[PDB]
Amino acid sequence: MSKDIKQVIEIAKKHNLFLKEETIQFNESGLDFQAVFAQDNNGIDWVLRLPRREDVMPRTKVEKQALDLVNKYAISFQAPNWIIYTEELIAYKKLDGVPAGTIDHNIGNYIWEIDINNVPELFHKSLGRVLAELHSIPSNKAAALDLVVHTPEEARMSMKQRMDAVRAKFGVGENLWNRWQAWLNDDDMWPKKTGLIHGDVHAGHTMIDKDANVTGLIDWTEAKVTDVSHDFIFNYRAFGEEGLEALILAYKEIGGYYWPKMKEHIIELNAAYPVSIAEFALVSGIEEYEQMAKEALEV
Ligand SMILES: CC[C@H]1OC(=O)[C@H](C)[C@@H](O[C@H]2C[C@@](C)(OC)[C@@H](O)[C@H](C)O2)[C@H](C)[C@@H](O[C@@H]2O[C@H](C)C[C@H](N(C)C)[C@H]2O)[C@](C)(O)C[C@@H](C)C(=O)[C@H](C)[C@@H](O)[C@]1(C)O
Ligand SMILES: [Ca+2]
Repeated sequence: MSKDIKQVIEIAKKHNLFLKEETIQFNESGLDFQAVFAQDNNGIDWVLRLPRREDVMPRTKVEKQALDLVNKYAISFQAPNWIIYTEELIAYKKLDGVPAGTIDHNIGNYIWEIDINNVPELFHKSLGRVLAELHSIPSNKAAALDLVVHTPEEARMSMKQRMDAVRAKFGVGENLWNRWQAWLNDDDMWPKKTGLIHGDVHAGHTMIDKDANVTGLIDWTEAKVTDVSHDFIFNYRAFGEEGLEALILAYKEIGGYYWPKMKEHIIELNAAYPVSIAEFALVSGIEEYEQMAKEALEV
């Protein structure tokens, strides 16, 4: 730990980031990297990723391309800007604010920084602005993007394929499968546009100020150009229909792509949540996710 602190200091030093030793904090980490918070010698807070795996550049290429787009175009919110980006260290200045909530992974619950029983309307207004700006970034103007890019029909066929693959692996309850298929087959419910999405929008990744304005988004690994609807699912799951409606309203009124069955579509996408849990179970090998998936698939 003194060894680990000493190592952090040394790695940062080699990238000309000079840290106050007493401020170094090691955070909950997965297998890709160790997450660290530290303050530099000018009093500025930083976020570091210490790599735990080889091939950092290929594995971070998509996330970095997404961040490059957001930093190039977006002004209504902050995103990580990897001023230090090498195989040995990724580091960026910490975004302002705090997460709206963080997941306690043992009860399976958010620890909220807002009042869940009286959600500030500015959360929805600000997130609506943020998402409308994000989703209208002209990703097509990049010369060489490696993000997944879907047309509207490609986004629908992607879901169709993902569902078939989960069914083949785990099975799916009959009623749930029929619901998914009815959704896939309802032409008019599907969006007729796609856009650049964050892909992991939830309270842990939405940085808020003291008034619950969303001022920043972190953790862009799931970014891609596809159905914008994924970025609305958190509002529904956390806040119910009221929170979903408030976000849709804010988004629509500031100019975001809106279609008549948008709410209905997002609710059907929410019903397809088990697809994501099943995929995560398969790729992570974490038994608890396999169990959660099988329960959610109604098998
Ligand atoms: C309401 C309260 C619940 O929160 C959600 O429903 C939100 C809104 C999910 O996002 C929703 C919405 C959405 C879009 O992600 C933001 C979607 O992809 C996922 C599947 O479900 C989250 C965050 C999911 O995480 C995401 O799961 C992905 C499989 C990978 C992703 N990430 C590491 C790449 C990761 O953040 C996931 C699975 O529910 C986390 C596990 C821990 C839970 O089961 C916990 C206990 C949740 O049930 C919850 C706290 O109770
Ligand atoms: Ca209330």
